[PDB]
Amino acid sequence: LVNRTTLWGSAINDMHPRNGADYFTRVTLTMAKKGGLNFISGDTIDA
Amino acid sequence: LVNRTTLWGSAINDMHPRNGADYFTRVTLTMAKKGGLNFISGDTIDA
Repeated sequence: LVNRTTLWGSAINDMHPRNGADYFTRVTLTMAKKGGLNFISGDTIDA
Repeated sequence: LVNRTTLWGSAINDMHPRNGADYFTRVTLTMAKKGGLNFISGDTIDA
């Protein structure tokens, strides 16, 4: 007295073998500078 | 059973003997002013 259902399939999700990761760059933004404004708090920074 | 093809020629590529060096100049840009903007980093250049 048990009913069961299954799903199965094959697919490819990976970067290109030749020169793949070169297409991406990661950019991080710092937010600390003299005489600046942060919209998070709306306050001056060391000025 | 060897194949070989060659290219040969002559030309002139040189700077003029009469005061040639006077026609060119080099300008070096610097980023050291006080109270300026750094466009590479996006912050005030050392306060």
